[PDB]
Amino acid sequence: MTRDQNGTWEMESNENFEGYMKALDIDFATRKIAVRLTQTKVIDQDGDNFKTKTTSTFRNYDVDFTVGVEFDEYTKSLDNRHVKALVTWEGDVLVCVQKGEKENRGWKQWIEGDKLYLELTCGDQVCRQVFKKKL
Ligand SMILES: CCCCC/C=C\C/C=C\CCCCCCCC(=O)OC(CO)CO
Repeated sequence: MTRDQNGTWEMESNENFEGYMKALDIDFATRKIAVRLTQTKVIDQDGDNFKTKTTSTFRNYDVDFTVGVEFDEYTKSLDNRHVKALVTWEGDVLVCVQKGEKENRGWKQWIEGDKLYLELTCGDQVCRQVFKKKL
């Protein structure tokens, strides 16, 4: 019973964000700034309805979805691609498949203890992020 991801979450680790960005074809100059940043994630969740904001000093990215309902996602100001996205529950893990021109693109997000874990995948690259809840 850990599906409730509501809150504001502050990044404490970001493993292989470089490789994930390179797999998305983010240019070197953009990666050079992006890899340095602490990200914050704000999740406003009402059951299966999610409104999410991921923020930093350099880029912000909002994505809203209902679990089980495919949607068009445009990764504006990130890699600027259009995908068909579907978020599902696997147990209490939120699983997103982003179908489009990059193979094996998606993410998984879940709560463990007082941490929010986010694993971002593109191709053969996995980025593992951990966030600590803000009080
Ligand atoms: C927004 C801050 C970025 C800081 C770096 C800036 C520029 C580097 C460009 C591209 C990298 C791709 C990043 C992908 C991040 C997706 C975040 C996402 O979709 O999370 C899901 C799960 O939480 C949303 O519900």
